[PDB]
Amino acid sequence: FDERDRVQKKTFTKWVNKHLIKHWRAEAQRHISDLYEDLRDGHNLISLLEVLSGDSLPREKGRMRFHKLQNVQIALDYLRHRQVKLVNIRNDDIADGNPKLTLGLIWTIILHFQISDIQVSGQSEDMTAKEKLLLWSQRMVEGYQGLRCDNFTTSWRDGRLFNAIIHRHKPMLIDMNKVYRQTNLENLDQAFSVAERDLGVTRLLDPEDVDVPQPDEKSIITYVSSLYDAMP
Amino acid sequence: FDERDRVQKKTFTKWVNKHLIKHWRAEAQRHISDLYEDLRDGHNLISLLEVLSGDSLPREKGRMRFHKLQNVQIALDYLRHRQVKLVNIRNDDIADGNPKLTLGLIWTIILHFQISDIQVSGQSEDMTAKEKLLLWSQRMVEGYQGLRCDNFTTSWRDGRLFNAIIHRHKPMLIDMNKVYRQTNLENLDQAFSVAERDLGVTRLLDPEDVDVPQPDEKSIITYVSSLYDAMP
Repeated sequence: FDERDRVQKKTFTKWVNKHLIKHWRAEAQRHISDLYEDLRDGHNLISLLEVLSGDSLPREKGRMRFHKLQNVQIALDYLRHRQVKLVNIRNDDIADGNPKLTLGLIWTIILHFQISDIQVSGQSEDMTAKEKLLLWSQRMVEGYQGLRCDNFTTSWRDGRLFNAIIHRHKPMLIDMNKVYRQTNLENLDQAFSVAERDLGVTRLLDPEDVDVPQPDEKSIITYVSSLYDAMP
Repeated sequence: FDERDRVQKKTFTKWVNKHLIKHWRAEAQRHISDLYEDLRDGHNLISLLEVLSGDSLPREKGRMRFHKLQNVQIALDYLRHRQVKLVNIRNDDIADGNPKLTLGLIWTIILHFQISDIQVSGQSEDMTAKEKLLLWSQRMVEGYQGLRCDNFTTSWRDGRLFNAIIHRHKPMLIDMNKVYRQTNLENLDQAFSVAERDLGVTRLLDPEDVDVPQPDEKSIITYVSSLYDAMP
């Protein structure tokens, strides 16, 4: 048991749910309760992809295993036709609720549709999307006294970076002096509540899951990438 | 002027020189004095590729510009023929001694022949070569108290990671308690000396070029990759 897999699942669940409610068809606006059950018939996975891309996709409405395997295949074929690299995931794995491969698939979707469009001044061309986001993060908190961004895990635990990023962007929203004397939990909660109320950024993370010696990397990157998106 | 470019040139020169002396024809066992002069005629570049690949390659012996440009074309064609992504390099650039494009070429060679070989359990497959090497480095230093590997620059500055990677494989060679007590210069000297004496790892880096606020990334990745090769 690694608690980061729990956090990751929660974060991806909130991410998927944020998208499904934006669907234009009212019957597609569903809510994931358990990420390892509610994608098994492929319907929410096809809906997710319709919202992220703006395309319509075909789907089967029958209820046998054959229909679920096919809905999943439609989704994975869609992704393949957009040159996403899906390796070692087959339709049965998703239809059957395999935890690790379901998490792998959603990460693949987040990476392809949200993270891999990032553009930062000072970009090398051999830089990875992750590297570009870390560079963006480092540039955003450059003026600020105690602060370093070394990674997407431990650097973020104390909530100061999240606050500093939002401050840089709109100094009105954040009292930095106060950040320097508040606890981790207070700083995290303050940054997440401001980002949601004032920037439109869905709360993907709970402070209790970030204030931990080894936070889940993909969850942090997903949230940080969602802040980047909220800044013109 | 960025001092890292000086370090990178020095690192790459030592890396090229370590290979040229392993050529099977004695006449090809040459020594690079200045990397921006001594590849211009193409002979050393063809020899390097011969030793890294095991293949014999054609070569021109004349001394006009025509011969130099052709020797260089033979090398770059060989590389294209092996599906190496060269972009923005011609003939002329290497024959004229272009510093940036000469460094870029050698980096492309190091990356294709030495670094892209890495394998460690629990890779993704969307994972880049550098990401695999970083994962390896993170794993190798997991048991060690206050050590973290976040990148291939500032994490390596103090010499502790080099000393830990070696201790993990040969615990008798280094005293980790002395490591936490020493200066960066001592730690780096000791790790590179031990690596060379007992593990056959050529010293590509001098301590004073690593113990700096911003170490050259490609130089460190080159050396770390050399450490990986000298393990089981």
